[PDB]
Amino acid sequence: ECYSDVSVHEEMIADQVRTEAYRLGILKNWAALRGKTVLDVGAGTGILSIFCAQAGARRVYAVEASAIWQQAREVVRLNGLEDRVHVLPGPVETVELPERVDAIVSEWMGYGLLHESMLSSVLHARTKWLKEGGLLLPASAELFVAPISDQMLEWRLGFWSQVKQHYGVDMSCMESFATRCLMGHSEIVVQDLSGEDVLARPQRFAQLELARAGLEQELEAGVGGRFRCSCYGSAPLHGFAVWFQVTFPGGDSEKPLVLSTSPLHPATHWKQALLYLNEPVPVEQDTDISGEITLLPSPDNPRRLRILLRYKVGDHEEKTKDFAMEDGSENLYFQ
Amino acid sequence: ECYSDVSVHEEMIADQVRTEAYRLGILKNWAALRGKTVLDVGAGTGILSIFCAQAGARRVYAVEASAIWQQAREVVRLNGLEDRVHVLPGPVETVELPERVDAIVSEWMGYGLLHESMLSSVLHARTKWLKEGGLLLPASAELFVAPISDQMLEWRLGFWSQVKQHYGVDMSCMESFATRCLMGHSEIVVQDLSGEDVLARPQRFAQLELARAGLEQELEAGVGGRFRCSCYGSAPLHGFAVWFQVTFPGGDSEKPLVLSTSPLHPATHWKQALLYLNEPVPVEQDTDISGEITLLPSPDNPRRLRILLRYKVGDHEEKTKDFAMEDGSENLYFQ
Ligand SMILES: [Ca+2]
Ligand SMILES: [Ca+2]
Repeated sequence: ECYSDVSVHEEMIADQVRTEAYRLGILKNWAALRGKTVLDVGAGTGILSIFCAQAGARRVYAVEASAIWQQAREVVRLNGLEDRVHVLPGPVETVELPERVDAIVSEWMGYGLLHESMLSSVLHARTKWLKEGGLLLPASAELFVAPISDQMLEWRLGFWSQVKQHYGVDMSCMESFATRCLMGHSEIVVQDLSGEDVLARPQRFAQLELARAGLEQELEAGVGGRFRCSCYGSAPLHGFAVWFQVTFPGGDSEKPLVLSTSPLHPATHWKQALLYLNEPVPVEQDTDISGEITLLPSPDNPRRLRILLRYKVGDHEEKTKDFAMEDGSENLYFQ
Repeated sequence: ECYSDVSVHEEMIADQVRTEAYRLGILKNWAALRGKTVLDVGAGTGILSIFCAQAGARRVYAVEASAIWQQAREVVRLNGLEDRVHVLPGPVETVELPERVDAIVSEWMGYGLLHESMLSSVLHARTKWLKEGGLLLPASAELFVAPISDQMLEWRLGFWSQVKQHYGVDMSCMESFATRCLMGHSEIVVQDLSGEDVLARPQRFAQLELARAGLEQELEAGVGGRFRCSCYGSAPLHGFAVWFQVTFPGGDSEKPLVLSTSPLHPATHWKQALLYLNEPVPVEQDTDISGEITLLPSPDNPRRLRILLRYKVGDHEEKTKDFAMEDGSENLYFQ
């Protein structure tokens, strides 16, 4: 039977930004991996564990709790690596490896970075299995926020005011209703934007070094920060977009590899996480926007992402909106 | 609160094939509508009831059971037709009109024509409210089936055999798994195709004249027919596509207007209904394919579409596959 959704896995590998960033980021670290052992947390179809072997790792432990672990084992064997790469079913928290490892690799990032991510699992595996001084791939993550005028949203809202010119029936009254429906909710919306949509310079509001003491406690407390920016020009402000990048150490190239999900960079399967205001706000060149954004666990469920937004536009009063990912949203690691 | 999904309604009106076919089909029938009364079954946002008034109807009763009926009333008033077009909430089976009507107009077609359609409601309204000899817009529907080699599916299945050439990891073992996942189910798949995908001449297998005696009983019994065709050339056969057209009488133009959902015609929001075999079947030029297809009500739920397929490819034995629309599929009239 088909428990995993094959279409999620093909979208992962069809994401050439993601796949080549990992391939090259792993290869950059040849000197550290050469003849060493690796734990791949959440190995999926196995492609990253095989990249590690191809980068010269001696042994790779590919741990995967989903149904797809079976396919990973077949992929490993098909590439003649069954000797070197061992696929282990189940959560990393209770697997037993025969040895501690020199490195951990993982595709752990969720939508919004921290929705249904495997970061907690990576941190647990680091604590339990990673040797002193060991390597983490990627090693860090950064979080960004920017105000947006979503041109696609603008088009959908204004579309009702356009019906008269195409069919001779005025439907501009439908715009209020469309606004309430499309913006008057507190759901985090996963959608891809372009640079067209970015309304002011993006602001880094958090940085996470995976090896650093205290990170798991920070995750429970909330990952966030204040921000301030000035709008590029006149537009309807629709809200904010959140995205991330992760960085692979450069190894002997001394050039880190950055995998970005910015709308100013090539699209990826993570898209961006959109936080819409209840309705559009007109802004102008040099309109000031400040606030604070915090990524939080939900109370019911720590891997359900909550985002608490405080914002102030120009002279308006500061407002707050508390967002969360919907129950029925798209899945990556927990299908 | 937002009970209706505004995005379904914008997709309807953004379907320029659908919207202009109704606009023009209604206008073709000016002589029959001039000064007459109309019942619009499932009026939605109201655009079709307003088209009817613009085509010269004296009075239009716009009946709509969904939440959107409120917006339809505002649209009517905004166009200054509140005198002539009356919006009536609730199902047509229990509305009371002050008079029988000269015509019925309705956008009743569902996915696959008969998934979650309003045809039954249109037939009930005809019986109860349409005058002797009255007009139905559209007046008839035709059902088509064709064998397909879905190039998009072909690409997704073969993608795993392509990974080696892009990333140097052989993942061709994933193709079997992908096939079982994407084809080894009995779900009707709503997806848009192009003529590229059509593997033999399409075959009309049913025709429904809405005014004809016995239609509602035929719906309960199953709407279907046998078919036979010869493949255009060498391809993997993935299954069959079902689509429909409806026809508006021509009025004094003597040229009926056909609204088609064929993949050889401009795309529409109805797309096509795809019936995949459990795995691909190679065929060649002049490979014979015959069988029978029946659109049926589901036992649990008469507006849940079931499709019973019998087929024989070339010299292979005749096979059967019993499909139905998934609980979690997309909605049009019943949101
Ligand atoms: Ca989920
Ligand atoms: Ca449904």
